[PDB]
Amino acid sequence: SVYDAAAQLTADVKKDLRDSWKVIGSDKKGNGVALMTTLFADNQETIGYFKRLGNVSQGMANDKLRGHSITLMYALQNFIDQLDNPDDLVCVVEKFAVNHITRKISAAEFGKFNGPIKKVLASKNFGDKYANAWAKLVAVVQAAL
Amino acid sequence: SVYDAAAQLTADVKKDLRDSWKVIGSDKKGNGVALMTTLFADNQETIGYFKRLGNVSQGMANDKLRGHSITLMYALQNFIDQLDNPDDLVCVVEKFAVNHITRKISAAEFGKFNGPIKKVLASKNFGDKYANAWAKLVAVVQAAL
Ligand code: HEM
Ligand code: HEM
Repeated sequence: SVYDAAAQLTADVKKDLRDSWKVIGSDKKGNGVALMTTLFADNQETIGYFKRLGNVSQGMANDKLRGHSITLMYALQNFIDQLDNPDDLVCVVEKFAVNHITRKISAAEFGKFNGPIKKVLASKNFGDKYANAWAKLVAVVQAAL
Repeated sequence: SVYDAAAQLTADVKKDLRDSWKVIGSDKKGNGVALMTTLFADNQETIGYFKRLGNVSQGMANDKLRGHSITLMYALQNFIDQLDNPDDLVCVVEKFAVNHITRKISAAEFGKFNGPIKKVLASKNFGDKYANAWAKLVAVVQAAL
């Protein structure tokens, strides 16, 4: 149930999500690229999925990777904005899952994003409290896969 | 060239885009669905493209349509935010284009979106000048199709 998953987004969790996003979402180009490069560095087994992006080791200088990273940050923007209404959050999460599902991506695959998110957050001085909050959001996407 | 197209986005055009977006982009759910509904109302032949969404006449009540409409607005948000750096605008546009090219959406068909945009702008008191500004942004995407 994706609804039961969304219900775990309590007042405090939502507050921490916003407070952290106020900072990481301000530099979508930079932090988006950071998230992606960290993903490829900690989980080399995932690179195969982004073959179209060329050499992802170039990072910021890779136009395709940059385009992807910025856009990815807008999916996160989308979720944060829907936190006030669980009904809308679920429909966007599910809309979002469709493309990943067709790519044969599984829930176990998505769980690998918690590491990168946690590391980026820490580089911006956001501790475990925030990493946990973001894991709850990711869990919502997982329940939809 | 997508770059050449981006040149049409002069200072005055960019200003008209931001100003109007501050309004239409502030109610993504409501304005997103209005855009889609208008498209289906004026271009019935496009309904077949969205079979996944189901019965699109259900409007706001169609969760699938709502999720898509809200997400559609974040792509536009992405474009607006990259206006001052064509290098970034270009890579997000090309990235965005990928999925629409696979669906066989031609440049001419993409242009069918100028009608809905013009009408939603009008409904919020933004005239011809703003519509023409938005048609230029659309032209940038058409340059990638
Ligand atoms: C919070 C986690 C994630 C977010 C917010 C996210 C976001 C996005 C967005 C917005 C797109 C572009 C639209 C689309 O085609 O769907 C996308 C594309 C893609 N995603 Fe994800 N994604 C996430 C996790 C993953 C994971 C875990 C994988 C891999 C196992 C994955 C694989 C892909 C691939 C291969 C593409 C297409 C890349 C391209 O060809 O340009 N995503 N993702
Ligand atoms: C300003 C114009 C448009 C924008 C910004 C836009 C935006 C989007 C976005 C963001 C998605 C979902 C995310 C993704 O695919 O990665 C999407 C999906 C799609 N778009 Fe567009 N689009 C536009 C015009 C059109 C037009 C003119 C057509 C065809 C008449 C079209 C056909 C589709 C189709 C078939 C899908 C898949 C829908 C689904 O099954 O969920 N789009 N579009």
